[PDB]
Amino acid sequence: TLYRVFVGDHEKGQVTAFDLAEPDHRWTFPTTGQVKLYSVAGGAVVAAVQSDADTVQFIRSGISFDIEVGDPAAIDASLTGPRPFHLVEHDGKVVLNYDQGGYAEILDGHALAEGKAEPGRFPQARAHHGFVAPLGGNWLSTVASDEKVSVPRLGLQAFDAEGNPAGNLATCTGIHGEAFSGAYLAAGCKEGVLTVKAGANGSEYKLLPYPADLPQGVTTGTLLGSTGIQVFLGNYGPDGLVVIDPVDEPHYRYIKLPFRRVDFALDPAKPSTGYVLTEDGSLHRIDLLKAEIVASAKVTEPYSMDGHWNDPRPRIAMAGDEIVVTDPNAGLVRRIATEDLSERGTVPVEGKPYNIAVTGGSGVTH
Amino acid sequence: HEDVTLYRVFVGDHEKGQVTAFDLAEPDHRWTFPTTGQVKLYSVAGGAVVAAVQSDADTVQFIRSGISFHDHGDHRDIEVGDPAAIDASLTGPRPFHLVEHDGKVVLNYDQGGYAEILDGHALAEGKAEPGRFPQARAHHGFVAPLGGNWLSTVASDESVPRLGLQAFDAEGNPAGNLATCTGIHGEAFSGAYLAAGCKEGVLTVKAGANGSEYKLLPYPADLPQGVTTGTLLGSTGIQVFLGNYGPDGLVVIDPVDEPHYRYIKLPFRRVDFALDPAKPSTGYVLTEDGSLHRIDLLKAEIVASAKVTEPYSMDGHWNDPRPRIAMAGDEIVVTDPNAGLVRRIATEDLSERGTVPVEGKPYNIAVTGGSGVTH
Amino acid sequence: VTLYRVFVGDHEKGQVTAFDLAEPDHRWTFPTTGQVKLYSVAGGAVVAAVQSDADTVQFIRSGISFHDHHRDIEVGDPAAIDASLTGPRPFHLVEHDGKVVLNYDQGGYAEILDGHALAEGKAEPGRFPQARAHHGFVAPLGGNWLSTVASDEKVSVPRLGLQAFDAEGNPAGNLATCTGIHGEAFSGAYLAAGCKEGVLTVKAGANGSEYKLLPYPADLPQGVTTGTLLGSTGIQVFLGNYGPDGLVVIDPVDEPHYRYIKLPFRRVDFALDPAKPSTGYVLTEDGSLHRIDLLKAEIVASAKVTEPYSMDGHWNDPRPRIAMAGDEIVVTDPNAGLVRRIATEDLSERGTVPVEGKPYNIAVTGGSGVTH
Amino acid sequence: HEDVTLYRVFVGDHEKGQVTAFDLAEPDHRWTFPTTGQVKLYSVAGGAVVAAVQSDADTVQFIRSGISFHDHGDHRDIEVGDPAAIDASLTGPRPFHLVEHDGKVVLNYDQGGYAEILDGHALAEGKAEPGRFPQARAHHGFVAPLGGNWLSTVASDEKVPRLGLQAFDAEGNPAGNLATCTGIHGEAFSGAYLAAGCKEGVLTVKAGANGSEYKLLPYPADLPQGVTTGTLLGSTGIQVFLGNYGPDGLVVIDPVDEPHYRYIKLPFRRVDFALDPAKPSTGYVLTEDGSLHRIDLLKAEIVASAKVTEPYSMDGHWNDPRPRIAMAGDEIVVTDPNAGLVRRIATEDLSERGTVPVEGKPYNIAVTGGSGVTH
Ligand SMILES: [Zn+2]
Ligand SMILES: [Zn+2]
Ligand SMILES: [Zn+2]
Ligand SMILES: [Zn+2]
Ligand SMILES: [Zn+2]
Ligand SMILES: [Zn+2]
Ligand SMILES: [Zn+2]
Ligand SMILES: [Zn+2]
Repeated sequence: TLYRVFVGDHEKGQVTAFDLAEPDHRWTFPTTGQVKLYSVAGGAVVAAVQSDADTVQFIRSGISFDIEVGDPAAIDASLTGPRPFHLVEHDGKVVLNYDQGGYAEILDGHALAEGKAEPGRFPQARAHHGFVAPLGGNWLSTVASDEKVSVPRLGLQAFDAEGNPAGNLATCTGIHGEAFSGAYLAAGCKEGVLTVKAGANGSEYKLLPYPADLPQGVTTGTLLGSTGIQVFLGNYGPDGLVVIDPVDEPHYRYIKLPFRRVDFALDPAKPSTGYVLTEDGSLHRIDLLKAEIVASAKVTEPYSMDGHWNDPRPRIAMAGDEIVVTDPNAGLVRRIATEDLSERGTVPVEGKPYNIAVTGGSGVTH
Repeated sequence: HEDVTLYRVFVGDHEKGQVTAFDLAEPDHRWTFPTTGQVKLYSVAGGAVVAAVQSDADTVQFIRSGISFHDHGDHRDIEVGDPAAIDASLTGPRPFHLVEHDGKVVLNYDQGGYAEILDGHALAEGKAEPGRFPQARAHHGFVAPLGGNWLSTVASDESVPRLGLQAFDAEGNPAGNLATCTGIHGEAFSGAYLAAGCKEGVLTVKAGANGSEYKLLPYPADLPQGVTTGTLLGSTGIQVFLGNYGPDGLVVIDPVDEPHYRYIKLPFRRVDFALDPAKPSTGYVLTEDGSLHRIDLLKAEIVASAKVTEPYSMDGHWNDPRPRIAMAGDEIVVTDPNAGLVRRIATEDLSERGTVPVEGKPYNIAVTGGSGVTH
Repeated sequence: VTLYRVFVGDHEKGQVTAFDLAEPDHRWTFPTTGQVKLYSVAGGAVVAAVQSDADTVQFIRSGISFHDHHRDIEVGDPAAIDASLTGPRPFHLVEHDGKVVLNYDQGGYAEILDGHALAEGKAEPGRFPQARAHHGFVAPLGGNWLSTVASDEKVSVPRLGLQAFDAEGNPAGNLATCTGIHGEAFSGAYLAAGCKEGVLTVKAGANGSEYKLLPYPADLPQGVTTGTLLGSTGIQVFLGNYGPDGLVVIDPVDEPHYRYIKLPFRRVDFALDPAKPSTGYVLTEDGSLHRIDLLKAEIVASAKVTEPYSMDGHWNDPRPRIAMAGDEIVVTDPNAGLVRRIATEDLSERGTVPVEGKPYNIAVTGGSGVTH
Repeated sequence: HEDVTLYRVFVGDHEKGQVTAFDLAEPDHRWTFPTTGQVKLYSVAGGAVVAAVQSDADTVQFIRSGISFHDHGDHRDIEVGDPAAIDASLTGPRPFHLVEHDGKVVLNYDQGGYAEILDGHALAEGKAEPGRFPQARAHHGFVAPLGGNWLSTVASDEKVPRLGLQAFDAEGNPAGNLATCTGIHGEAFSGAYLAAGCKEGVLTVKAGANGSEYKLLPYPADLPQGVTTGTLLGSTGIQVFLGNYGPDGLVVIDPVDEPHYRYIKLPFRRVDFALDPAKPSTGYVLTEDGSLHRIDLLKAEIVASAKVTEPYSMDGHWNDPRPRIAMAGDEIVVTDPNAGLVRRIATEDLSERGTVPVEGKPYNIAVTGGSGVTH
């Protein structure tokens, strides 16, 4: 097996890649600005969205799945536009929201994997901080209000390729955050969590309103979907999580955090578990079956969640039986064992390592 | 539709039986309430009620804020009217420490051997008739609601020495064994925990399935010797306590994991402190040189300081006229008794945004209000 | 029980008089090789009597000891320690981190004693080597030994500054400039020392000694320096002289680092009040004692306690010396043959203690504790 | 007929009484001048003279530039020779702020209770003969020529608060009423206006037929509270001032039209700033992280940034060794005390075009010269 870690800097436009098992096998790729990294097209491509720099660039991992392995390589075709931000990949498509452009860009995943980045433009009625998700042959876009001044958002709506409605608007006030699991897309709302099921008889919309038992005045705005069981992990305020079952009641099981959340991830190698890093520097194992934190260990120094959302703070990603955690002030990436959260080693990375993504896995060569 | 923010500050005098209230952002909107004697002030019932404990004068009076928040509600409604006295007192021998939790306000009568229980919601609707909680003996203690029980301090048989803490029923019948906490003093809630200061360390109790779960956190041998934690604050945002440790120290207390204590050495002796609920990884401590310091609770260190008053030496009596601080959103309000004013300090950078004149020697302070929605 | 025991040296004879403050007829006399400068050491269990002119350092057991099990006090008669140190011109004494360190001005080394061993009656020193003999000091800090360092001028020895060493004199970092370095004290996290350029501060750091010079502000009187420092034990602040007729309250952390106090006459002696750490006391050459508010950096009360003792002439002429004993200041009065007791509360004279000779240097041991 | 450009930079040491001069484009053409103490440098008399005010050393000395320009109908001719000390010096108790206007150079003696008035032309021909302007009381102030009057700051009596600004004749006889400007500090000219910083806002004055015309620009309520403008630059292009507003803010101040204020939040605290006379509305500000930022004065925003020095925290005393900046045509020159150099930064793109080594810890800076004609 081969995991290749891709680490961004907090300030410089730079992506560092290294083989997890031999960090001396390393590469550097230049970018226009600060990167937020996404493993896409099955891990054959890393997308480096640079919101502040109106740019999106791509890097070949280049691990393709049998597994074929070569050195990573930049894709020179890039993308430019006004504040690309949220990236959604589903049904073989990568979709990029341009927050200050009022449109999204649709890329074919296979085409990216062969080094081509020629997008089709999806029009939106108004520019805003949104996303566009492929589902059931439609493009499900967030929809802003026409009310003037940060743009208020009304909900989610299915559209065709030309940006004409393919279904009615589903109310989801302030819609934010999205994930897929099983047959379901989920998105965070002021009223609860909106689910859409790609079903045999078409798309099924159902809002799951927040139960009265949940803390008041706070919402789910960030979602992860398990790849193994049909369940979502969402935040619920800065100091809580909800395990969300989209099918049966009760839809929500709340988990109280003792410090505020810095980042989290679900373990694709152990689909009934995830990890959450909190501002005291502790990484916690989440048992999705029990809906509780079941183990913790301090892995970084504290990083207060007070201040600005994009300040330098640790980011996490999964790589096999390890969690990789960037530590910007320490200039390094820490490797934590999923088995018992022991520290297996560190990897020096120059500068302030910030965002992170992982590609690869286990395969056959013959 | 407007988000409305409105903080109303309540200031007691060091000598006069007087509470001054004013709108923080509009200090000419102000009111004065007479009291029997020197007040110690507490915001209770979500800020709908200010309790004015007057220990030396054996009474507690209440003032309606009257800023109240109500859940419509996909959100929070704010209702604003003039403050107004509640005519109904509580009366007794030297009430002192006040505890609010699980919707109850509880007052300890140091010279009476009982505490009085008031319902928070009933106070906010203007009623102050308490239910009595009997104690085996009079002492300087407290009674805290927890897990359906009443956790009271307990005196010895011999200032009255105190043995520890114990869970009781409403009639004062024991609901569990005494938890040793010698000289028990100071208390606060954070996350799942009640904490109280002891001679041996800090006692924690959490509501458990078989009742309250007690655990003593012993003071490490590293800590300066001969001094203890006797005053505690609990964060409402994260699960952590801040206590003093001697006159010139603080401890950040983690109730869960080791290390339970992280010591912060203050450069001058402590006058007052407060935690910032709007920025829960931070607090503020005022020291006797007149400096206000921002506390990083996560790293347990002082991270910024500025001189905000003239010095107020900690030599002399604990109740001499000295500043008191309270939080009001993105400001700390600091009373300055000798100057006749309350100072407004920005939490962002510790700059002084302005001052508010208050007659006399403004002493104790409490804050009501916040942010909400109208219609 | 509270018990303060005063130790008074003579200006000429090698003699220390000890007496219980509350009953001065409970007294003892100890001979010494020569004129003493007295230091309360090992928490008050031991008095060190440095005799610079006589190449000797002798010790006297207090003997008041506190067994911080609140705190227990044990009281017995004071007693000489028979083991003494001898060497060329011992002078400045520093106590910190359980170590008492003596600088031999004409020996080019210092002697390190363990405070605990002294309190149990043993005086076996270790030798700290220096590059060159000079009037300096050696201070423990963060596992290192911060020694003053002389120049190679020829040949009073000019001094370059302060430098960290290990116990054998191997350098642990570069020398920090502090020209004519003189005076030292600890308060809070800081060591401070006086320089021509200002006051050098040093903190124990993760990677070793962390130096920071505070240069004298231009608003301060010119041509004069801080050469004598006291450090508070209850707050983090230093009191230094600044010239013969000024004081500076020194904040090692924030600006302003210096706050000047003009004295009405030149300074004879000063001390900080450990029982009231925001206050100190300064005696001026007119014979007045002044209370210093360290927080406000000002004199807040004055009273005449002795006849004048001009600061003209030699620095070691017979002059009053002061020390704290609970709620009193004790003031030697060499010409009157007395120790005067001054109440800190209101600076009135609570009494006198007649002593043989010309009482000069003074130190206080004891305090308050519990008995059973 | 030849267009010649030649800038001559003058740099003071932070410690030594020393001014270094060098031709910007050929730094090996350089000169050194001794002074009594630490200098603050001012280009005066069209750049023919550098004034070296030494506040701590109770001295002011002058250096002939000596690059001078001479009007020539269509254009200016440039005259170039070596610089040279002016032998006449001035002494007095703490000379500090210097104002030049209407051909007069005026120096405020902070601890003397007067200012000295010098004629620019006499200075340019090498004479330092001051005229006396008396003040009611010594203070940290300034005296500005305007409309035939002398506008002096005015202190209180007491025993120092400053009350405002007042117009006088040359004898110190009041020519108008006191204009309130509490704590008045900082001044600049732009167009018809003198401006000065106040606790209440920014005071502006224009020369009118009935004497000085005052109008205070009160700080808008939207601005951060409790902080002030105390340092002002006057634009030669649009008619606007650039002031600080707190340690980490700027305001573009329009004395004629609303909005009178446009606020700029700096990412770190301000070290120094300057306006670019080659452009109608561009300035430069150096912040404590070592970044130089280009300010668009009409949009009131930072439009470009680059790191130019190591960090120099604004913690500590204002007069500690820190970079200072000045304009030289299409470059900014930045002193770098720790690096021992002056850095040349291109205004077009903020790149480092070169450095010039200077002895010691280069601190304050002034620039003389420019573009002119030779025949
Ligand atoms: Zn195969
Ligand atoms: Zn977002
Ligand atoms: Zn509502
Ligand atoms: Zn109490
Ligand atoms: Zn005992
Ligand atoms: Zn000496
Ligand atoms: Zn010409
Ligand atoms: Zn000034």
